[PDB]
Amino acid sequence: FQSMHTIDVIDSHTAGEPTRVVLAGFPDLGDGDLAQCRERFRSDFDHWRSAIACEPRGSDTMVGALLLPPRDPSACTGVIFFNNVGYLGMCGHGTIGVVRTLAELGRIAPGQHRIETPVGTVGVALADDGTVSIDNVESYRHAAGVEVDVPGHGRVRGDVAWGGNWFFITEQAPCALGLAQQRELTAYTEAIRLALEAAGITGEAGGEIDHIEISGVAPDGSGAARNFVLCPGLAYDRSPCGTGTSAKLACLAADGKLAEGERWLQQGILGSAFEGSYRHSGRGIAPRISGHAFITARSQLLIDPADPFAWGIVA
Amino acid sequence: HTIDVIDSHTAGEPTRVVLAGFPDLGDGDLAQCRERFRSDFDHWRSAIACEPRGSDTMVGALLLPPRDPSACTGVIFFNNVGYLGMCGHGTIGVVRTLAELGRIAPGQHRIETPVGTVGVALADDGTVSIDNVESYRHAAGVEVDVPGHGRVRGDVAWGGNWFFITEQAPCALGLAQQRELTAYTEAIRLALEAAGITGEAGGEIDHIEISGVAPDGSGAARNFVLCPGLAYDRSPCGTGTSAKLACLAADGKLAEGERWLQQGILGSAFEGSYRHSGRGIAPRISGHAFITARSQLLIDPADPFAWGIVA
Ligand SMILES: [Cl-]
Repeated sequence: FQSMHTIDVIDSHTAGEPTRVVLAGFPDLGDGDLAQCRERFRSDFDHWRSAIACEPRGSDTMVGALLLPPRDPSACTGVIFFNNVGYLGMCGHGTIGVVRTLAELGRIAPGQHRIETPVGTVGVALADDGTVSIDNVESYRHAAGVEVDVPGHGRVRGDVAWGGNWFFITEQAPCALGLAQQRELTAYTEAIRLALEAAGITGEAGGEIDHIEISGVAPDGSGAARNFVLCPGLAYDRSPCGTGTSAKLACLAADGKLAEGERWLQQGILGSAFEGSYRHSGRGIAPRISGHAFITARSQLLIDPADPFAWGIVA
Repeated sequence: HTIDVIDSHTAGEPTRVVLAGFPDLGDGDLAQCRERFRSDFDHWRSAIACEPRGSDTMVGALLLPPRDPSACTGVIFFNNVGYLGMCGHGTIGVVRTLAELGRIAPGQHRIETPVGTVGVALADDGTVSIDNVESYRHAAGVEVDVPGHGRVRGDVAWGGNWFFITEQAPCALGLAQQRELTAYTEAIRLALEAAGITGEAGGEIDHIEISGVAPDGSGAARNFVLCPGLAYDRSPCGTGTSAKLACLAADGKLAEGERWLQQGILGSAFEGSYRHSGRGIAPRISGHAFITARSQLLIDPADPFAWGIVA
């Protein structure tokens, strides 16, 4: 491989959900702020996003994390997150991945740090055992006990809540919450999403409810909390979902079922788990989400100019 | 644990070739080695081919010394559910990987699998040709009622896997239509099962092929293939293209030696041809692979998914 563009990346996952941290070989995006860099990326280097995050090198679940020098001097790195369709702002699981990646590279040590994104700087903490805690945006419940009739299923009740995204959170599912049921769970949650849209059920100020969360239990009779989360691309979250867990904490807090400072353990569909807690803040809560990430590969992505899909498979 | 791998794709369908770091499987025949991999080292299959490192589309290709001294390598192919025998797109990937590593040069070569040695040829321009197993049509004009689409007619054919092959498509054959095409072909599969329609000896028909045309008005042949785990093949599908050649042959639509150009859902293409063989045909399939990454897989003992995510 001498004929090929090389991109150095470290892959990890955060409770099952993958992050690809880009270390070297990426074109320079200029000396503007991170949002200016994100727009330069979008306008002039979009083929690089697809090369890294779309098939065949990436997938529908992959988030890329491009490291850049921080412009906020209180931050240990800047980052731009992206995926197989476009560019993100903040990304919880990806931030946990970035933190653990930097730690494994020897670039940061345990303690408090900050991560700068195009839409602001996120506070994080790295524990001696590698646990990463992140501060989620303020979360709250917009409506409780909303009912929608779901074709092929029946009446479904849930809460509408903001965790940094809009969620409909229901306790009802037509099967066990396990990986073996993902296709059925995906179809069911997609039907809920469509039914909500058709019924005109939205978040505040007409916000589209584009995340669906089933808040149930692990199917081992333990009664442990487990969720399933359908993300906007019709892909399920392999992790317990930071924003979705934060939205759940907001509902627990509003119902008086979880106290300030009290720990909440949330499994996701794979049985991996996040820890959540909150402090009361305004009309809602300030959530703190803790999770683990593990490095899965160190790679040189190789881009062969003769490859018809050199820059990724794109419809 | 560190595992050295080279990732490639063949017409869009990925292969992960394992070069170093994999446990020794012992000195028996390759089929014994595969059985030892299955019984004693199955966590390594999932670590390499399941999420988070792998995917529903990923085939792993473990290189090991051949027992056939005329072969340039032995290989065991596997995926996120189990073990394979032969693998067309994977073999194209292995050949191009060996070539890019400088271990073989253009010309004829042989690749030993647990179920036989496969003859291959690497052209100067990088095209790899492989011999597919004998292929034949089992049943012509099989038909199922598919909710929402009425009656769907097709052939049941063997290309190394069982295929139902229909010319009936519900929409254009493009990547933008993959969800719709997946739903349609899944419904076909379920209807065949419900009806008790099988291949020879009750063989489950677990691959569904739409044989149609490109949506760009070119008239070019293009397919969509649903694989057993309900993922579509990103490539034109070697065994599925071979099964198509067998039907063309049986209907006298393709002559021995005549080239057949087959696009898959992404518009990438394989070339097929055949010569007659017993009740069927001996197909030859050609395509291209490109290297996409060189990687060290890293397995952290503390990682709950160290050895992959498994149902
Ligand atoms: Cl409002």
